[PDB]
Amino acid sequence: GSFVGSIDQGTTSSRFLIFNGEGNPVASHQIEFENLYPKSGWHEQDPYELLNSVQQCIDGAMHKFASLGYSKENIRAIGITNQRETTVVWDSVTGEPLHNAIVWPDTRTSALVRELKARQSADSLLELCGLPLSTYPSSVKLLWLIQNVDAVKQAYEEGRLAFGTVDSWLIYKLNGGAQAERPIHVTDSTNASRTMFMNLRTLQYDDKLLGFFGIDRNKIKLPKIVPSSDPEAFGKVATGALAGVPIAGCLGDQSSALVGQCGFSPGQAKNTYGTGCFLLYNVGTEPVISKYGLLATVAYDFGRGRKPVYALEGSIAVAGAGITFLMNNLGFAPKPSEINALAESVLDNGGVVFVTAFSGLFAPYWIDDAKGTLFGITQHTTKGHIARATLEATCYQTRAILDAMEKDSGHKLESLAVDGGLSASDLCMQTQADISGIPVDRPRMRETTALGAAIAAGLATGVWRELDHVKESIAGREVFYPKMDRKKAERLFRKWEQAVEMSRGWVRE
Amino acid sequence: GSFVGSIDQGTTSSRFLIFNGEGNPVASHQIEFENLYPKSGWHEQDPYELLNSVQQCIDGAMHKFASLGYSKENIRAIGITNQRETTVVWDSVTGEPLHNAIVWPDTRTSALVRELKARQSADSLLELCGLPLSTYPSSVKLLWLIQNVDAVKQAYEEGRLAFGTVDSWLIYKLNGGAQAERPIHVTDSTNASRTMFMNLRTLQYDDKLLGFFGIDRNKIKLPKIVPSSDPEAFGKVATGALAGVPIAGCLGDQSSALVGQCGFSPGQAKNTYGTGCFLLYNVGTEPVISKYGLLATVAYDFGRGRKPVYALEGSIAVAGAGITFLMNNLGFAPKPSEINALAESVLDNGGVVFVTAFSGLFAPYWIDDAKGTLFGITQHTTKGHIARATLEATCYQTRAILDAMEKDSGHKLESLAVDGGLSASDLCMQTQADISGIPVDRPRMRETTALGAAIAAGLATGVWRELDHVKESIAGAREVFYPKMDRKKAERLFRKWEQAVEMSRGWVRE
Repeated sequence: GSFVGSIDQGTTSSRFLIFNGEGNPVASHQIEFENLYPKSGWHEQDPYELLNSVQQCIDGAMHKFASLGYSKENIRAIGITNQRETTVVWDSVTGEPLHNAIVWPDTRTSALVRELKARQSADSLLELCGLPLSTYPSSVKLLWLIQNVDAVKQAYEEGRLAFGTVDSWLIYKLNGGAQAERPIHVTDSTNASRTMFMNLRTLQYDDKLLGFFGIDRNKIKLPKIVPSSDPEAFGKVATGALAGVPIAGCLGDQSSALVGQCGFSPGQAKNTYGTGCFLLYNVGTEPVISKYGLLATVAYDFGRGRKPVYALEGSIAVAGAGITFLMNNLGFAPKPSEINALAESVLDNGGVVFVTAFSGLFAPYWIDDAKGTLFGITQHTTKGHIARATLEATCYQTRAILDAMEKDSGHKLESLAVDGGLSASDLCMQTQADISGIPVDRPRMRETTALGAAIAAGLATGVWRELDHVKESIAGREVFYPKMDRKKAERLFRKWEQAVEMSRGWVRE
Repeated sequence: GSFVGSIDQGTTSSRFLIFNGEGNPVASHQIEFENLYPKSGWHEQDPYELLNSVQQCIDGAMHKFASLGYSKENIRAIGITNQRETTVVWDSVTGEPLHNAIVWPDTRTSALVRELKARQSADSLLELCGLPLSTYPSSVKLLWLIQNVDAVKQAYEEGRLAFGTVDSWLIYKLNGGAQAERPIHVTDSTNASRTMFMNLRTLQYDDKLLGFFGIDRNKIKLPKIVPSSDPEAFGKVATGALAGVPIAGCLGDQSSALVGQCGFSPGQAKNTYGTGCFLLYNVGTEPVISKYGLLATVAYDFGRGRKPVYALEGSIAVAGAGITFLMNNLGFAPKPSEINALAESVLDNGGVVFVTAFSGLFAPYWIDDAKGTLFGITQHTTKGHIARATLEATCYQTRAILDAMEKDSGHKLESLAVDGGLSASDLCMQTQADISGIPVDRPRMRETTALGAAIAAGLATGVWRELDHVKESIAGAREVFYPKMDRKKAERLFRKWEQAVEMSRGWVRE
């Protein structure tokens, strides 16, 4: 086959895309599924809601694939990319879930996180797995379920509990789950580096990480850790429109976006804009443990005599959310297109600085007692100035994270690719280039995340032979270049840093 | 004669009102006049623009007075109240102005005040006149004119330069000016305490004050300082619809407001809401020199048989301006009415605090390197919350100033009366009561400033015999807002305000 498919299983969305050898999607289908919020801070999904949405997107895309004269014979393989950390538990014997998936934003584990941080050896986990303790990793979600949901506890104690991130669950069921010969219970190194069970350097489950959380290896069934690109580890789709088509790629969704942007060299970074931001920074074959609260994770692992590549990761809470705040909360304008117009309406920020720390500031500032704080207001401040400061806020924090990634890794920032929500704003992307002093590359093929999984599967099956082949095949309103004098750029950043400094201490108990 | 007229000459508008014995206006007329802004920071008025606007208001109001069947035969006297500091210079022989009036917000004296602040003896001015050096007092404006307007240079050196605040210019001209027999060149104690020429304790021109600025008393003609209520010192209207009616009252406008609210006892205070705020605090018969940058001024001086009364004054730059900012700059709503509505749409400030320091903060903070700074924003913050915070900002600053006046004077806060612009917001004033822990009196008759000058003229001429007669006559939407909030919540919200203020200083760099 000449085409490659890509399952993109998201937090709010599932979709299937079929790419050609030049990385362009020829057929696609997207479905918004149900998310469940039982309590405040609780976030759950029916595991079958994830699967069935994927399956319908597969069917939907292949009907339009048929309308252009192709069949599953034309697809050489498919890759999977998925929301990370989201924790799924099922019965190893039946393959049926024992509880709804706990989605990555779920906060029901705070108390447990507090307890675990006080435990002995909690100091050592960052160095082992790349991540600190928080509500996010799958380790604490799974531990919570074992201690609070009893169908899970007894499954565990009886040796029939299976754990999986959403990739593992989808691969397991798409291969036929329990009912099938050679059942596939696997996860790729990227997804696996998000749990806190995997030694980041060896890419193997570590007994000291598993021991810290109290999960017994020979009682629970963990997914075998395999490369993100492999022609046989992931099995094949058992039934349906893709019956018999191999799965050959598997990547956590943020890693997939880095791959889709061809960020294959150290110093190459990406930012995905949504309600917030996820930033990843290729740091090469050698892992880096951050000194500024960045996450150390696997960028991609392509097996074939390939040394796995690592990344540093940072996040921003308020990006697109800031635009939503200007539209709905303040009534500046009803659509984001017009917020950008307001920002372009004025020459500069009018001295305005908006520290958008709605829920505090994360890496590298780590300021939890700040709230949204707007500086520089006068009688002559207008909506346009505030709109600019809102866009500038994300670029300032983006630079702050990229700068921290530079000092941690010692690899000079070489490029920044962007995709999703705010990346469409020409003004803010230009501002990012100006502030950071680096070109901002924005592809007009907008399905970068899905493209990453296609590349992984395509490499496993020879659609592309090397990453150099990938970049030039994919290569064949796209790049913003620094145009601001660097003195003005440093001035603007220093008053950002200052606004931040004055924002700390606002929330007193 | 049983009615009393009032000339209210303001910064943008003049007005003439006729009050009855109970303090209600029976006829009124207002005219917006022309203000000139030649340079950035320069504010001028044609002195005849203010005189004729007054004359037109008099004509307009008297026609309405005639519609009710009355004439000047029914008006016992009139009083004047005026924008303060606004400086007028005219020629002593001809009575015509030698330059445009420099109005109080004018900033052309920045340089001159910078040098004067560096002159030795400058440290002594506040203790003598109650004011510090700044762009506002008449002293720096007059000195500037003599040093930069050669027509006034020559008039001074020729001994034919006359100086006057707006009150003295109007009284002078309404009496006949140069041509009249018994020409009147006077100013009341309040307007005179805004000059920096007057010793505040003696209410006499002081040679040390005049000497500091280089003004020679035997070469310029200074207006004779007279009481704010006097049956003869102000003369009479020479011409027109009120020909022959005596002038018997004269008060600086913010002093007039305090009088109109009947703030005659120590601890009684008033706030006048406009684009900003003007607060005066009655401190009794002996002046108080502030330790918090407040101004020591004459509250009112009702002449023979009465000891002059003094006051502490503070100001807030942004009050109604904050509501304008929400409507025009942010598009929250097109009318002030509906900004209140949004603020009432929410239960509280949502954790929001708006340090409305667009031009820094004045008394008691004195922070020049802050700007407008909004705190406590989240995804759940709404226009209503920010509206509340904007109203609350004026209440927090109002309390801050009243707190300073208490510590300066040692007189417990007894009363707070309110008038003008933002005082119409039921929510803003209820909040003021909550934050300050005292009832807030809001009169239904909303021409409080003009009534102050009527009271002075009425007292001078026996329309009212004593100040308790005044209080009794006058006190005879809502009127009074009482504290509803628990004291602890009020202190918590103030300390949050103080915190926000403290975190906004240092924004501007130099």
